[PDB]
Amino acid sequence: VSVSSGKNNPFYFNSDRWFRTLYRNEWGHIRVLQRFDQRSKQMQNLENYRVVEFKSKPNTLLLPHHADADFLLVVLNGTAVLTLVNPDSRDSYILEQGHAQKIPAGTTFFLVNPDDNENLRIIKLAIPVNNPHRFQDFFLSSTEAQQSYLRGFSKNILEASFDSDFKEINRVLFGESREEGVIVELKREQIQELMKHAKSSSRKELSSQDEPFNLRNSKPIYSNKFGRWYEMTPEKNPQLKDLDVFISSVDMKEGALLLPHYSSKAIVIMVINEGEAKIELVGLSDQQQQKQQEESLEVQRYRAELSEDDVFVIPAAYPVAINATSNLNFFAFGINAENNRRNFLAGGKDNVMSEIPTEVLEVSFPASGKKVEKLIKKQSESHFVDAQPE
Amino acid sequence: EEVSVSSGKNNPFYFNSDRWFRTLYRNEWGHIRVLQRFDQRSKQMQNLENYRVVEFKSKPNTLLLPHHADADFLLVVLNGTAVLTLVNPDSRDSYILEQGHAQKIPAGTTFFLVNPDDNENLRIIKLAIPVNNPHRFQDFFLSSTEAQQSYLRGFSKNILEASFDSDFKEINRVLFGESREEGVIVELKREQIQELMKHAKSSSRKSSQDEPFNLRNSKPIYSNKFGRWYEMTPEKNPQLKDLDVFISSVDMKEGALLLPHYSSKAIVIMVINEGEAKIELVGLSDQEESLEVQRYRAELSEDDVFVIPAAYPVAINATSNLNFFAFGINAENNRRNFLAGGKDNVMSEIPTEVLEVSFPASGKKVEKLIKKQSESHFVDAQ
Amino acid sequence: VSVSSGKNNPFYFNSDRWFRTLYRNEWGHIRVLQRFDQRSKQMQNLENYRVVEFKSKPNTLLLPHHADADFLLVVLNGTAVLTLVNPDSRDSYILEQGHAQKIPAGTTFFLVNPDDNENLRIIKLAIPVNNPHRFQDFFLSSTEAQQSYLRGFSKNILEASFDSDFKEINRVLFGSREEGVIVELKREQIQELMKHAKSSSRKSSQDEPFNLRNSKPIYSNKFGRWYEMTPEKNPQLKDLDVFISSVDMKEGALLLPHYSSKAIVIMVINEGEAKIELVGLSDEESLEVQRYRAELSEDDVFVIPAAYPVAINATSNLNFFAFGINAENNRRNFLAGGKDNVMSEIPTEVLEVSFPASGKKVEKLIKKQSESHFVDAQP
Ligand SMILES: [Ca+2]
Ligand SMILES: [Ca+2]
Ligand SMILES: [Ca+2]
Ligand SMILES: [Ca+2]
Repeated sequence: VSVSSGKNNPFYFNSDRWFRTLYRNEWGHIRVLQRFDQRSKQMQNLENYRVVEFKSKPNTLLLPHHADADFLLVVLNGTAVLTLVNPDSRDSYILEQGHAQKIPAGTTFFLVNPDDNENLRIIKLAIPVNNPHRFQDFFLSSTEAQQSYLRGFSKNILEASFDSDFKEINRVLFGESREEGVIVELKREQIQELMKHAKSSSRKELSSQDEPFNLRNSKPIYSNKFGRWYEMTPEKNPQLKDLDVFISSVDMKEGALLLPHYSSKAIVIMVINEGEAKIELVGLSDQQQQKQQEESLEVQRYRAELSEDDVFVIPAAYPVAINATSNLNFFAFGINAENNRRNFLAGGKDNVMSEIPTEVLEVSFPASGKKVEKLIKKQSESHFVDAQPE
Repeated sequence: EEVSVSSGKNNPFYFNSDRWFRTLYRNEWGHIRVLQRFDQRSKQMQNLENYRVVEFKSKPNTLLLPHHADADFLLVVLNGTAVLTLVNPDSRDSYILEQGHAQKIPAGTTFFLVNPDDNENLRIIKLAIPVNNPHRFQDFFLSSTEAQQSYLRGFSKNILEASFDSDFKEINRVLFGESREEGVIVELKREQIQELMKHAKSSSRKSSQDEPFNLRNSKPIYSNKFGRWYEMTPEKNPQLKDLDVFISSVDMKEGALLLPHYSSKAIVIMVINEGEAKIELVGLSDQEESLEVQRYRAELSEDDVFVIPAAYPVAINATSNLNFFAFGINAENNRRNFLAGGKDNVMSEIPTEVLEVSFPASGKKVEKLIKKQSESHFVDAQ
Repeated sequence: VSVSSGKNNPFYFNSDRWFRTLYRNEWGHIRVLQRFDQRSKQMQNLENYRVVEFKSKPNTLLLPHHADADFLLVVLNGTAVLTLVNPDSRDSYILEQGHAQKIPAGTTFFLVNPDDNENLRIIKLAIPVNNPHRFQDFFLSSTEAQQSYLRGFSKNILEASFDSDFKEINRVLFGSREEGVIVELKREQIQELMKHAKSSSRKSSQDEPFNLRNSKPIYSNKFGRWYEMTPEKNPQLKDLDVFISSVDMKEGALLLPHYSSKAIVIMVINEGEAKIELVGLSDEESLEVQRYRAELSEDDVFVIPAAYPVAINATSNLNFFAFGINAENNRRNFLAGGKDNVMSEIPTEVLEVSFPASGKKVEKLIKKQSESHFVDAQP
């Protein structure tokens, strides 16, 4: 009580405990995070959002498929070549680390990790269309791990559609063996035959509801010797505006502390790219269970040690702080993002406490307003400060 | 390797008209039926929970009495002709809606509907979006008949006397009836029908949120010897944009096959206007999971409803001349992806190198097969 | 003729029974109405809305805090100084009776009743962000009634954050602190907090408070007056898709039977008493007219589902306020009277078959009432 951690902290999603494997072989894997809403009523409004983590070895290819869900794809580490196959055309995009791209629901696509000696790590925000809680991947490919969805149609339908005998269709499309799974390893020669065509990093990508964007290609919103914060919002990008989601990429050096702060209205889903950190989230809980009886809220403390691939949810308005125990970088999706205001609770810049008039501070706290202000102005830095460990 | 097959009553996406419709009202002049809730039959249709489907049918020279509902309506005339009159607080507007024409009736709008034809029945399908309870709506009839009391009767005598500035005896005799019609659908004399056509606005030209529209009044998006597809999207109509819904009207001749395809993001609710057809919908099952392909099939007939979840491949074989209508939910920017033929075929956009590893045969042999069918959209079912 | 009244009327919320106390001391109280959706499926779409009532004595201050919910604040009685504290600025506004203002979710704010003698009464529509059904107030202050949320952080985090040893942090911020979240201030302190506040100006701002009565009433006669502001006239209202109504009625006046086409209405009695009659349908699908009646008094809340006919008889001079949810293009259809009467727009031939009497007779009855919207109804 008063201090929840582990399974007692519903906002912490340990990567080795809360991810479900959709597919996995020796060339990579796809895992989906368990539902947010099933763990806490305080995440009920994240019910139509799922998080997917993808990782593949060098020279790999995720076979063509589409899903009944909108995807906001982000490359955490490595390089990827995303190809959107449309009914009458196709577009390839080279997505370097930090780049993101929206993939409308039902868009057939495939992507490759063109790197010869580096893995590819991607995180995707998924918004299911048919059932708000779950989506399904439809693979067109026919492998030992799955049958092409085309096999879903009867012989008569297939023959008339392809204008050929089923024996042939079956031999060519369903089965000259076939691949093991949806993730296959290609040779350098196979890559260039279509990769060298893809579109590399664009200029000011944040201007097309179809072109990928790099939130790192912008002036950090916060930046000092302890950390830097890059962020792209609905106000800055079309794809983001449609999803009403903002994206953040935060770098923090060992021993840095991201000061206590809260987002006014955005619900934040963060993922550790690399590094380790200690996080503290502050919530409230009513100890009075008799509805028609006076409420009685007590401060609740939710903590966790975050590591690579871990996911943590910061409900809107909940104060939070992060102490980087090693060089760190985390990414975050801000849901209900439009006009979000990040309120810091210490330091110089963006400190909402410093905007409170002296007289109000005086009655709000034990000490005089003068003394409260003296304490407030003690910290010389803003946003990120020295965690002063040991 | 034979995929699992679910047919007829085992197919949650198929709604046989004689099994899944609940009668809201019926008499010798017509009937109103509401379809069973989508979300209750499958979690894969959970996002259709805010949508109800209503089928209305009435005999020649009939009138559906004035009423309003706590639901937005997208009314479509499948067969026959209708005169829809929207009564507002300060005015009224009558519109002639011929077969294929549609019109949105904002929630709470008092209205009445007439089948002005002397011989043809009127068949209508309506998409309903409830306001108070997301799952259901209620019709508030202002009329007083043997089948129902006016909602005005819900007020007390004193309130009514003060409101109408009349003794209750007069209010009662005039509006409640302490002779009244049998039900909410009545037969009018041919002479009365004409007495209500003088202000009926006939079909016009091309984009108002008030007046009705005709989706079949544009070049079909797909058209050939085997069939044609008419479609109006939210991008082409404000009423449709407000609802984020598109409407389709498809004609297919006997023996025609609507090629395997899927809608990228739209959830489709189709209804058979006339004719018969076989349909196959492809879904999937549930390391942790090995998504297996399932075939949801059914024999479709008049008035039947079938739901095609977004992104699920589907194909239709018309066994007799056929026409069906469809409502596309979550319509904005929907992309129809065909899986065969020489037009809109997403498979023909996949580079050979990818095909090479995506299927057993070589990329060369896959392309060969893909180009075999030179026809597009609709082909001979052979 | 089944009538569901008082305690059995799910749409009626007696203020003396359905409000839960969130905070209360000798200086004021904050109460939240129980959830609408748990009372009836007919109010299921009101599940993302909560109603809060606030009352405080003269010269009082509601301490700095924020909530994970959008608030649409309305001053029913008195005057308030609302100060919104942002990350890098603050804005203070004077809100007189009848004025309203939206407080975006998570905005830290404090509220003062600057009057030296009068109390302050406010009602707020709340739209929760994390749990659609409930929100929580995060008080930054440290009082006997609640500790600052800053105390939720570990000593090491607070020490590094403020660059001070915990001893001093604790004595300054946590620890003589006030008893509760509503405190009485000295007249001198109150004056300092109101002198720089922006007074009520003229005419449509994204942040500025607005007065729904600073416009011509949409309905007005000897017996009643109705002011209304729609999303089509104010950006804050447009963002919420909510309209706000404020109507005055003389004792004995009757607001004629009518219905809102698509808006779900949540009304709150400001002052006075009235008898309300709501008409529903208790459910082929043989529907039956259901009568929902109630005697309303100050602070009571009553919900009128969209499209449901309703009538209100004032039994004393009365004023009520109302929030209209799903407001865009709502059309209020009256069922009697000389204006906005939907019945008067139905053709004779249709009336002829819709009712027992002849069309001309029905029409005769319809035009009997010369008054519009409000009429005198005294027994
Ligand atoms: Ca003090
Ligand atoms: Ca006729
Ligand atoms: Ca092959
Ligand atoms: Ca009659």
